[PDB]
Amino acid sequence: SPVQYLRWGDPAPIAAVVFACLGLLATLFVTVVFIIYRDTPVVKSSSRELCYIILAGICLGYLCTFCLIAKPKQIYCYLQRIGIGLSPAMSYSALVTKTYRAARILAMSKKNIFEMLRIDEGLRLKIYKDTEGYYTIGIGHLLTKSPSLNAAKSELDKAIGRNTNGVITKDEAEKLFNQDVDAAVRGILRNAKLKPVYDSLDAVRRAALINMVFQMGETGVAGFTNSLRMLQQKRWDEAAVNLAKSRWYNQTPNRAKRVITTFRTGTWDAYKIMSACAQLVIAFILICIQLGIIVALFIMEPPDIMHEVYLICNTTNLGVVAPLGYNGLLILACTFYAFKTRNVPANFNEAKYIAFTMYTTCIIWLAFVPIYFGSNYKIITMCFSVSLSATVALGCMFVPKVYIILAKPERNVR
Ligand SMILES: COc1cc(/N=N/c2ccccn2)ccc1NC(=O)c1ccccc1Cl
Ligand SMILES: CCCCCCCC/C=C\CCCCCCCC(=O)O
Ligand SMILES: CCCCCCCC/C=C\CCCCCCCC(=O)O
Ligand SMILES: CCCCCCCC/C=C\CCCCCCCC(=O)O
Ligand SMILES: CCCCCCCC/C=C\CCCCCCCC(=O)O
Ligand SMILES: CCCCCCCC/C=C\CCCCCCCC(=O)O
Repeated sequence: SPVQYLRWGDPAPIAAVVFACLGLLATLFVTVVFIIYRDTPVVKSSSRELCYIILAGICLGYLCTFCLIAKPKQIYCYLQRIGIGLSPAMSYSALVTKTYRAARILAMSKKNIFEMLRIDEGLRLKIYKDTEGYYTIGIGHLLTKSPSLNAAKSELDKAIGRNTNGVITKDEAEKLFNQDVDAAVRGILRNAKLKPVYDSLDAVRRAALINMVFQMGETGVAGFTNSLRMLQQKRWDEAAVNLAKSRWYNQTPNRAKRVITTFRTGTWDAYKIMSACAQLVIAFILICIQLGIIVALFIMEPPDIMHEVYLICNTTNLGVVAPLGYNGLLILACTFYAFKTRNVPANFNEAKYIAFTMYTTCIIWLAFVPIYFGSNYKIITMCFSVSLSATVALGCMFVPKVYIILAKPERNVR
């Protein structure tokens, strides 16, 4: 009984139970909120089905306390090794499926910009020089400012990952082009005249503004003071009429006509250019792998009470480390794709919170490796570790969304 330990001078069991109960309450509250407001754009724009999996893992993580702090029965040794190993696998397999799709969506997003500027600006598959005289390759990608051709080939090989001999491919020029876009977007957000327009435009019209920046530079695009303000006010037809009188349109009319048309329609018509049930199946597969790991250790090392509110079992290091390693790979893969997509603004900046969640999860799980093994109170540390990790996933990811649902119903709009 945790209450009796509290009376005897040990508040740790009663604390871990309160942590778990409050956590189940919150997880129940967040779940019902998402069910009720499932049709709203803050819940329907994401994977509602994967969130239920993520919430189940959080809930199940809080339930582990009731198998770590329980009465001595053999099934609770089975439920310990299930919950502690599977509850993270449930939350992070669905999360890695979610983040990986955002990375594929982000990569396919950058391909359109590349096909756009490939047609407008051009592309060389072997090393050349710009009008300054510095070595270049692809769509105007700078390699080195050194007069040595071998230096250009050296920095090119490091940039691609193979011995290119000064010759690349279309996909390897797309890779280098993605660096030049991020650079140009950084200058835009550092430019006070261009920043408010870029924030207002959709993804297609941001490509057209990046196109212009790639042609005239930041200071040059800043000259279109009136036309920029019309685009910010979403006055497309007027912005094209004004841009069609520019000196930019009369010097390069073929290119400018395509960029201007894209500003009007917000489509790619002027140029030549991941399922949902699959996410459930993939998330289900990644969870069965962890279940297989657990079941195999049930056979190699059957659960058994070692021998008291602390239920101590016979779980050996391999029974702890093997699911811990797989869970760590899920966390690392999550952190990788979440970091890669950390600036994706879709879904009310859903990706900004997911990235911050995985940063904390890494520090928590890495910190509790020396903490746990160097501890003589492993059951208590295991209780708080799971609950803490579960609270971070529930706090950083779902609380910002339940907030907008209940506190800001006016911002809940597509
Ligand atoms: C923070 O540590 C854990 C958290 C766990 N669930 N978190 C959850 C559960 C659900 C949702 C989100 N998050 C499970 C095992 C954990 N730890 C271990 O199994 C472990 C054992 C030995 C050494 C180190 C470690 Cl890190
Ligand atoms: C906003 C809602 C409040 C959220 C926190 C709620 C706090 C309630 C905490 C649990 C009660 C105190 C801890 C239980 C120990 C009781 C001791 C005993 O009964 O012998
Ligand atoms: C009652 C046992 C402990 C559970 C208490 C917490 C309740 C919430 C549990 C997990 C939520 C996961 C998803 C639940 C079903 C989603 C419904 C749906 O698919 O629309
Ligand atoms: C308001 C949030 C919840 C308030 C605290 C609820 C917890 C009450 C404390 C007593 C334990 C209740 C059941 C836990 C059983 C522990 C298993 C065991 O006794 O070995
Ligand atoms: C998305 C999956 C959600 C599952 C939540 C509940 C987890 C239950 C999973 C199966 C437990 C079966 C464990 C094996 C039982 C003993 C068999 C044996 O090893 O001899
Ligand atoms: C950033 C996420 C962290 C990834 C999971 C955390 C660590 C997973 C890696 C393997 C841990 C090494 C286990 C070594 C066990 C030591 C045996 C002992 O001390 O008794």
